[PDB]
Amino acid sequence: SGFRKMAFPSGKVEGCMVQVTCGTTTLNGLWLDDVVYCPRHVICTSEDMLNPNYEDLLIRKSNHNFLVQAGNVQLRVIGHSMQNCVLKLKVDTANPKTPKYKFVRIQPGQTFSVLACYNGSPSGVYQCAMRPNFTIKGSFLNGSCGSVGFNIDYDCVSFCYMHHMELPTGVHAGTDLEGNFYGPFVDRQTAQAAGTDTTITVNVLAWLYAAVINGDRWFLNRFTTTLNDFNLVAMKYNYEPLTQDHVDILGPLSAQTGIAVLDMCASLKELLQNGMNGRTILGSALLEDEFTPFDVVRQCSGVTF
Amino acid sequence: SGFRKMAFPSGKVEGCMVQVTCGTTTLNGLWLDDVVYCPRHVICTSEDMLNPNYEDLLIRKSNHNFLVQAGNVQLRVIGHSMQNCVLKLKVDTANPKTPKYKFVRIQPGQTFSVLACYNGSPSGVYQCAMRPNFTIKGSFLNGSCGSVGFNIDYDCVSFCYMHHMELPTGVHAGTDLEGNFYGPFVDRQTAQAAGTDTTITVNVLAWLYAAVINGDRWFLNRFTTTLNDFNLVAMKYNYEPLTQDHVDILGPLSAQTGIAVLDMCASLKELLQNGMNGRTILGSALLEDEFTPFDVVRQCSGVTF
Ligand SMILES: CNC(=O)CN1Cc2ccc(Cl)cc2[C@@]2(CCN(c3cncc4c3CCCC4)C2=O)C1
Ligand SMILES: CNC(=O)CN1Cc2ccc(Cl)cc2[C@@]2(CCN(c3cncc4c3CCCC4)C2=O)C1
Ligand SMILES: [Cl-]
Repeated sequence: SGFRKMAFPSGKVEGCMVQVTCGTTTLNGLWLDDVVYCPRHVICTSEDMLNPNYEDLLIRKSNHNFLVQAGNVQLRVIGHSMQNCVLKLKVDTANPKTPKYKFVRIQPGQTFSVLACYNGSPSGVYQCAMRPNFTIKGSFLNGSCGSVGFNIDYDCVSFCYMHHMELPTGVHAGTDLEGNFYGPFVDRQTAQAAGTDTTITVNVLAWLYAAVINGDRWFLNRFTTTLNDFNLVAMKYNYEPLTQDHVDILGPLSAQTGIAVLDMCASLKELLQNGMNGRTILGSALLEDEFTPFDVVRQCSGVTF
Repeated sequence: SGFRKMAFPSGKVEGCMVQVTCGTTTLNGLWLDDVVYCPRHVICTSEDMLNPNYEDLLIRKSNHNFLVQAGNVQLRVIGHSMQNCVLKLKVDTANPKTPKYKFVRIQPGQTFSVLACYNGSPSGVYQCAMRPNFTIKGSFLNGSCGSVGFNIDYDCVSFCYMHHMELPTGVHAGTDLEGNFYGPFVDRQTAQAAGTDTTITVNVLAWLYAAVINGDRWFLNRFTTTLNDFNLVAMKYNYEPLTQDHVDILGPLSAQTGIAVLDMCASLKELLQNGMNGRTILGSALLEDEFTPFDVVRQCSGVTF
């Protein structure tokens, strides 16, 4: 029993974290085989950030202008190239701790673990989700850029996020490991803001199924709803539309508990229209949306890595 | 910016997890140097739990009755002894991945990271606190026994918890790494139950200081309180008594924000009386008590917004 926001074991990623320093800027890099991946803004000063021409800033740099430190060992940069908003530093040493890995681009609603780093040294691990507005609600201070997000499937690390910046509301924006931003953000000091966010409906439903699995059943009722009527209600509370794909994905949880997806949608409709009335679900007074259907199944089954 | 329940990077602990098998029982062990530490109930059957005589069950076992597996390698047991509720298995191989470590017994209110494991393989990492009633609100299924709790201040791992059991309310009980239980719990299937739990007051105060540091003051008021009057109010809400030690410990957070401890106590009294009135503090609609003053200082910016 129990239900916690659980992150993946971070060891396979800790062995890839390095410090990258170019000029007066210092941030984190991901060292996989003989390449170190880091945000391209490592080549920028504060004034450059206002309107940077990255290709022009990069051409003026040599390999010895980049200082890469892995623990207390200095790695030698022997090549450099840019791919979208990510700088790729070719180093003379392959990482002996390189795990089996893939670079994957995630969709909004999907969760991942973040290994927060400062000066190439990991400080903490936490779980979060890609919001519908493509921002993440992370915990990052200055020096955290280059921190990565990932998931694990058996022995393989799927790197999905690299930290680049913080928006005015305190939320975070970054890229996949190919340097493509999530959301309409650009890597420069210009007016940028998170769009209006919505609640990840399929994730709230998965967390309601987790509450039922753990013994919390007060919100269940005799009623059902159509998918269209549920979406008409959800749209009014800034909840994401629930699709037939979402109902299919909730199937295993609908089978383990004996509660149909539309049966559970009628419970969420009542919670949206009445609130919790002084009660909690899994120790929370808010409807939680940062656990996917897969996270619920994995935590209520004991999947190992 | 941001504030998350953050766990320590688990890599140093992942390299110590092994599988211990005795007869038909299989659980987790912690391999440090040439010793594997695991719960002594690994030598018990389900019937043995009603009234186990551990000394009598242990004397009938030889070294080769214990199967220790580290990854896909079988370790050889060359000695066994019992220390309180833990079994210590002397193995012929020292763990080459043994980190710098200490065994520390924690007090109620203190937090730690848990690396949940099944069959010697880590599955997830989450943060939690030793409750005032000496239980933890973990997430553990059958096969998780022997999973450990730890802190990693500097490069040293301080092991503080080993998982042994789940109580009727779904909370968890275990020992320090010397085999001494936290709480009046026994590794016997008795009518033991978790005592009435209370809120960790010093931790709620620390989290209110974190909210102020992150730029939020809506909950503050122009009032102050004596320590005794605050405790008379707090105990009516099942909050732990706040001691002068707790006041001293909150000093740095009080200095960084300019808000006196007894003035933050007055905001807490008012929040208990009024609720949040549709507002949240650091993304939560409940008063959070699983962040110590030390965790807030570790995570938050040294500069108040
Ligand atoms: C909040 N941002 C700023 O004050 C200026 N920022 C311009 C800027 C412009 C484009 C890009 Cl791609 C990055 C950046 C910076 C680089 C570092 N960074 C950042 C990242 N994570 C967390 C925190 C920060 C800044 C201090 C608060 C915590 C940014 O957003 C800095
Ligand atoms: C709920 N308790 C039981 O079913 C019987 N349990 C008596 C018992 C009595 C004393 C001791 Cl020290 C151990 C134990 C067991 C050993 C394993 N275990 C356990 C541990 N963590 C999580 C979960 C469990 C059981 C299934 C639910 C998840 C226990 O409590 C077994
Ligand atoms: Cl302590």
